[PDB]
Amino acid sequence: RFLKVKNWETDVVLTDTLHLKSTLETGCTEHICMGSIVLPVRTKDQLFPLAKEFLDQYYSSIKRFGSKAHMDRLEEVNKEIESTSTYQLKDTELIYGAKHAWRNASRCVGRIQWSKLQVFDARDCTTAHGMFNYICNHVKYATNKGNLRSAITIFPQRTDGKHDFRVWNSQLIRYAGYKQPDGSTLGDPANVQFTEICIQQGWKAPRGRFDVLPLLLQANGNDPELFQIPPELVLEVPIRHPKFDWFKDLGLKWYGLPAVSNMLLEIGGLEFSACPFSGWYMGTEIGVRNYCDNSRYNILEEVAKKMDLDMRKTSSLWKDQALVEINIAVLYSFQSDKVTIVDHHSATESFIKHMENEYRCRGGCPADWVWIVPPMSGSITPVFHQEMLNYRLTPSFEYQPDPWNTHVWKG
Amino acid sequence: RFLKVKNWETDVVLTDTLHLKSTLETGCTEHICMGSIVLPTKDQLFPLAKEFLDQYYSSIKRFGSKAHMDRLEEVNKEIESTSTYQLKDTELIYGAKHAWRNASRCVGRIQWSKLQVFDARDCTTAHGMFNYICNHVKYATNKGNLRSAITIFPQRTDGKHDFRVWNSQLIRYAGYKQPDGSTLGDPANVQFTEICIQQGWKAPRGRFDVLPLLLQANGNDPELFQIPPELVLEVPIRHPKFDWFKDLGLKWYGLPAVSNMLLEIGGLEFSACPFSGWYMGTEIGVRNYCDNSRYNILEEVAKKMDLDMRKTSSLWKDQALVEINIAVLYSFQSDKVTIVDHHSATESFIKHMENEYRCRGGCPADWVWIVPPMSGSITPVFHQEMLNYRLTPSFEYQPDPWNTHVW
Ligand code: HEM
Ligand code: HEM
Ligand SMILES: CNCc1cccc(OCc2ccc3ccc(N)nc3c2)c1
Ligand SMILES: CNCc1cccc(OCc2ccc3ccc(N)nc3c2)c1
Ligand SMILES: C[C@H](O)[C@H](O)[C@H]1CNc2nc(N)[nH]c(=O)c2N1
Ligand SMILES: C[C@H](O)[C@H](O)[C@H]1CNc2nc(N)[nH]c(=O)c2N1
Ligand SMILES: [Zn+2]
Repeated sequence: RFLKVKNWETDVVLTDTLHLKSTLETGCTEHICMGSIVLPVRTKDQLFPLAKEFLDQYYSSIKRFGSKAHMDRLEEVNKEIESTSTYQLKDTELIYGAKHAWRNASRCVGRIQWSKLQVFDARDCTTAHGMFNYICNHVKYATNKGNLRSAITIFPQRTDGKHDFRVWNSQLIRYAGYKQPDGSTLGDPANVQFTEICIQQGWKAPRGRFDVLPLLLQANGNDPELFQIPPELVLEVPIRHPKFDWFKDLGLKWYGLPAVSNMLLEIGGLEFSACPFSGWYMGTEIGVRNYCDNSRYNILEEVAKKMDLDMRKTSSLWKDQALVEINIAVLYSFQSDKVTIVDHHSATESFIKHMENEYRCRGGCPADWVWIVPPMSGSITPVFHQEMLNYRLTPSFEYQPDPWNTHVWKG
Repeated sequence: RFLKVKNWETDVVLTDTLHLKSTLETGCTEHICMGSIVLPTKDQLFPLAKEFLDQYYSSIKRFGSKAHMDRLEEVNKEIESTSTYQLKDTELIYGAKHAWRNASRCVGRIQWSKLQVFDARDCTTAHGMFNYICNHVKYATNKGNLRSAITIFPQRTDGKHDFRVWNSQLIRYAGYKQPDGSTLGDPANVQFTEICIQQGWKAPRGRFDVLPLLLQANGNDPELFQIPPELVLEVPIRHPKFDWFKDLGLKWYGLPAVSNMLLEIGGLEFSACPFSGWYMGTEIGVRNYCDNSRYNILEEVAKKMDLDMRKTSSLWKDQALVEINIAVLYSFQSDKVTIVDHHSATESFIKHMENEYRCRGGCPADWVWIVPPMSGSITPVFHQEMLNYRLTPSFEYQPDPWNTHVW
């Protein structure tokens, strides 16, 4: 069964055959669409077919489907599963898996880069200190003095779910958030809960507006431990505006390396609960969401005052105006410091090309319109006018519950 | 089976039971979501009638009453007899208001109950239709103090006697393809502008020519009619800081009056039911003016502002897009023509959502359409989880008449 998507700006029609290889559920039914819903210990019983499907995929990709190497590998995995209840991926399979998980991430606009991913195998890691070391190396390699390089570090896979490796931080580098007695928030409100945990775990908080959070690291199902990323490894960028000289006085900065660390990587049925990965920022992530979301730094007001906009009526579009200047400032600051960033026009334009290439070479490209379209200026980017089809392929990146809600404390 | 939606800005969680009433299909499946896809007999009829009458009589607190049962009996008999049936005025008004109430893509639904319904089911000719439409336009315009309205033409019989308004809106600008390769006026209307000419229209070949009406009564061939200019309220577009803006020669009409949809009530089909409300600023400034496949004026506006259009990263398009949208709102408000900005409208919709969750058990909503085409995440709807599902009465898309007309 074939499915067509239409770009309403170009009338380019594309045909999806890849959605047929999809197994996992969407949340949607014939009677309801959950397209805008944010989020809608395993036995041998289901493991081998999941392993087999992955290995069929891998061996097709390397043009060896049906080969003796293919068959022997299938046999070998089967035996290891029934003997040990799990299996180990080869390095080749791991690398292939991680890249394909990124390729399959329907909410990621940056996927044109998917084949250039540096995979760090951390499956020999055993302790939190070991995790700290690997992560430091990840940060140094990925940052590369501002010339950012996509990377992922993969810690050991889940066994019984009682020995999980987890990075408790949602991103490797994030700023602290502190709730004040007067109800106000100092720093990043998104991080208040996590900041509190760190403080409780013994972190001495400087209590500033931009304190880089410590790493909270869990190895082998043990209680997490605190570590401080060496500051010389944390690249930051002062935010100024090219024409507005007062903008620097807002005292804003951001870190250069977006490195998501709370997701779960699924490959051939194996679960990698600690797999921190990094790319580089699209400007709007910082300039629209991180600064201008009301539940975040929320600086639209102060920026608007300083611009002397008519803030009396919303129909002056003072919010829109201030939002653009902040986003201009973010891009300017990063470019000026030679730190890799991409604007939402460039990234969406690249995504469309990538998407079309994926349709031709792969039979489709699953894409979540709700997340692909940038959070400002939607319809003046070409993704807005692009019909997309959303469905789930493995290998994949999945959400997982926050470890503090599930963890069994050792003491 | 009882579904929750969360607002991630406020943590407010609403619970949806209304979705369980849904009948029609979304296009999505368990394996694939089609949320961003633009277009996904007597025995059929009586359950459809029943369902509607059931909800109508429940709405007036007379569910399971003599009046209810009688009407059910009467309609059942009339279906058995006539192979169709007619709505009571009360049912017609209720049905139309609820079609709007159910329009999951409409951000303006907080106004749903205040719809003026014009029953035009006595209409027999295109001239008649023209008269009715002129009355609608005049009433809804109200000298700039716009009032929502719908005019309902006779329901489908055997699909050979269809009433249709061939225009997609009662008021739209013509589009012409030049030999020069470009396009003058509105590119979206190039084909319809052609069919007007093919049918006998005399285009002024301008840039903002109000298109004539193309009216089809009783399945007959469509006829042309020129809306009295005095009934077409237009707004010259000027910027409250940039005096050069007026030299762009831009204007827009005050009355958005969608005329190409199909109204379904109780299984009955109204192929001709033009309706109108008032504009959200972005509809004109973002989509109509700055869409590449539309007036596409971003380039020229940017130049006039002397922005560094060398690199996308200067965000010059974004800057121009804002000012353009400032100007649209400024012009309408100055001329006292009703308009709403995307902030006010989205805020209103959140309140309406909460009202509906509170008083109806939910509110079908298509995030992809509700979130405005600029400044998305600084409007409250962006952070609002929504559930999309189809309820009846409803407005539906329908094929363009020319692709279908048995001439
Ligand atoms: C290299 C430059 C990259 C750019 C510019 C980019 C861009 C983005 C953006 C803007 C989002 C939406 C984030 C949000 O609004 O919350 C996103 C989501 C996502 N990205 Fe990428 N990305 C890049 C690299 C990567 C890499 C290297 C990976 C993994 C190896 C990845 C995997 C994902 C996943 C799984 C999501 C969905 C997150 C979720 O479900 O909440 N991306 N990306
Ligand atoms: C009174 C003020 C109103 C406002 C501000 C408003 C706003 C909007 C907007 C912005 C859209 C998106 C349209 C687009 O991007 O093309 C829309 C769609 C829609 N509106 Fe409303 N509207 C109003 C009144 C009405 C009325 C009176 C009706 C019917 C009686 C209606 C029915 C619909 C329907 C069916 C759609 C979806 C059409 C489609 O699927 O393309 N609206 N509305
Ligand atoms: C539930 N949504 C919030 C949430 C929770 C957990 C991870 C996450 O990731 C967003 C994300 C993921 C990967 C990215 C890679 C690069 C980049 N510039 N941004 C990126 C942003 C987002
Ligand atoms: C599918 N998009 C094109 C298309 C086809 C058919 C109807 C339609 O109408 C959109 C629409 C409908 C009703 C509206 C009422 C008020 C308003 N300001 N805009 C409105 C916009 C739009
Ligand atoms: C409710 C809604 O689904 C939610 O706010 C989503 C919308 N689209 C998004 N898109 C991106 N890229 N990132 C996000 O966090 C969100 N949030
Ligand atoms: C491809 C995509 O579905 C298309 O551009 C949609 C997206 N959202 C929209 N939203 C509104 N309000 N109006 C539209 O015409 C569209 N078009
Ligand atoms: Zn869906």
